[PDB]
Amino acid sequence: ASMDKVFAGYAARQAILESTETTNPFAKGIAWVEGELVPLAEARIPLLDQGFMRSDLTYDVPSVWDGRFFRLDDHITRLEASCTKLRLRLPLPRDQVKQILVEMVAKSGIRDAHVCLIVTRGLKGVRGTRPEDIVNNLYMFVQPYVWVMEPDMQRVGGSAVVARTVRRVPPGAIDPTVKNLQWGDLVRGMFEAADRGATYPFLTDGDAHLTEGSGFNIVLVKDGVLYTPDRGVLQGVTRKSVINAAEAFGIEVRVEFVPVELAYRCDEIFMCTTAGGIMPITTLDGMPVNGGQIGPITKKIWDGYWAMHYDAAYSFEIDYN
Amino acid sequence: ASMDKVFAGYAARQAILESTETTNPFAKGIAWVEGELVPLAEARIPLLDQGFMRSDLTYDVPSVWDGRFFRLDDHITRLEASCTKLRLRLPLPRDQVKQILVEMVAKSGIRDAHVCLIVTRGLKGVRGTRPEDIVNNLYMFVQPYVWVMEPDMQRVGGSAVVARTVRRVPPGAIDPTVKNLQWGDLVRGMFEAADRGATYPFLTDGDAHLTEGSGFNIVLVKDGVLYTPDRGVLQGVTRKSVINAAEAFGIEVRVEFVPVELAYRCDEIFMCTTAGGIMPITTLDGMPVNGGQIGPITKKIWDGYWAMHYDAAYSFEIDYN
Repeated sequence: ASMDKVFAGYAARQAILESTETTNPFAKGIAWVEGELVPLAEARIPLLDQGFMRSDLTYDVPSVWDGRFFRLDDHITRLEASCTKLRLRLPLPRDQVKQILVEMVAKSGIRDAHVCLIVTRGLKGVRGTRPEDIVNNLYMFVQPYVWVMEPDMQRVGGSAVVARTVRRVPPGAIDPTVKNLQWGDLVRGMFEAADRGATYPFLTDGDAHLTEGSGFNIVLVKDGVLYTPDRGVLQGVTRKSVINAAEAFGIEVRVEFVPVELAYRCDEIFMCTTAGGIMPITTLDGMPVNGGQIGPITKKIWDGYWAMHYDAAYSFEIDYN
Repeated sequence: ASMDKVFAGYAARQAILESTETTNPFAKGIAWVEGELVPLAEARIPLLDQGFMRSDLTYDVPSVWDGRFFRLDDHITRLEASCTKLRLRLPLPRDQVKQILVEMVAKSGIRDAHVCLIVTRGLKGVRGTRPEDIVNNLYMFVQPYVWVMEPDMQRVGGSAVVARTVRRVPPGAIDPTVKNLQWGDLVRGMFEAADRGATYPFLTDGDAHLTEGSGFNIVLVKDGVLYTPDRGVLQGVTRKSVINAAEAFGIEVRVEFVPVELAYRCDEIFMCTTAGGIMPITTLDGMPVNGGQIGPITKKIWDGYWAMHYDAAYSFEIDYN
């Protein structure tokens, strides 16, 4: 139903944005460093920031679609929860943060965007420093919307592998409910998928069950029911939205341990993430997924997810003036 | 034997270094960014460097002691091996890198230094980018020598706990032989140690065997034999030096699986790392280690390690001009 209109609207807005790149220095993105706004490519951070020297940070990425922020409060709440888990504190009041983000989006002119917030430990690390001398740092940026699966590929589905050379970092080492930039396993998964002639890695928990991939959650569909891992993964806002849509449609969702074998016996597969939305998978380990076409439940969820971007309960319009 | 002389020499050189800070802007450290040398506190990197945005990097840290580089070639070789494991290439030829590092140390005037080299994926990530479009980035810096255990604590020994709230990232998720800045588990360990009234965390593999801690390897001594984990840890150059010293002294070193129980029954414990050297642990989980005094084999290894800093087989003198 909705792919043609959603993608044609994006293409039209994107053509306007691209036409402005020689006159609007923020059309390729804008960043906030130390209270100053700069073109994204020009943004620089201290080499000794502990977000670099120990990846001692969390981040979150709400999005803007067609000039409407999508579930912004959910993302800021998750960022605050991640900060609490790491003993960080968002460095400005949350209402001020939201005001800055809206200002940045409006100044950029970007209708479709990813809006990244990063909170780091600061210039002084946990080791040795008296806890009262720790001052956490905040970096924020707006960039043109990033696609983990491009629109043309979403029309046919992508190719995934269950990774065999790497598995997901377990929660008792690094908590995956804290969105983080320690991607060592996820980068290994991306290289493995490419080495195997595929694009997307699905990582196991190291114990014969599925977790997530390189920046996305995994959903399996079998006999009219959605299955998605509970433990070992980020609790995605896209996944939350999939659950809202499934509930509205009367489709059961099981958020539980998902055995690896189910990926080989299921009727449909899709990935979900803010950077791309609902991303069908139609080849797994080199084999068609149940015939190789995008499935009917995936299509219903796809349309429902994008409709939520216009529902006032999940989105709001930004004033670009 | 050697602690007084080693630490008095360092204290004397530190007083000289501090006296140069008002006339040498590099005396507090110097960094190399994009071929330019800048005072360390002023060094900045692009916000979108994938070393920041995905911790997609490796690093290595040779040191200078009393104006002598210690095992520099071993560290550059390990950096190149880590780069190979991550599909990264050191940006400059290794002989040019060494010449730059010596130049930077000389300009700083620092005689006791840590010298950090970082190789990142660059401005374009693994995902999506044509492999030929990837250009890796190099950052280097010299800083005054950093102590994981300060000199006066090395005199009496430190307190450790076997961590119970976190375990080490396993090798099939992130390879710990690649020195890396993805410290999520190690930072959790440091907070746990502090919460439990100790200074250092020892992390298990979760499977009842010891690995390493927050920036150091772990050595247990029992009945005249040293034991240190093989799998799950960085193959430290300090640990290598401990092995060289032990072999010279006729002390057996077993690099093998070390059950957690051995830490509670052993005669001595020490940590080892380039940022501090040989670091005795005299309480574990609140209990004195075999009486709570620094042990005789620890002291022999301590003295042997520092002697190797003046042996031409392991070191060379920098010309500071």
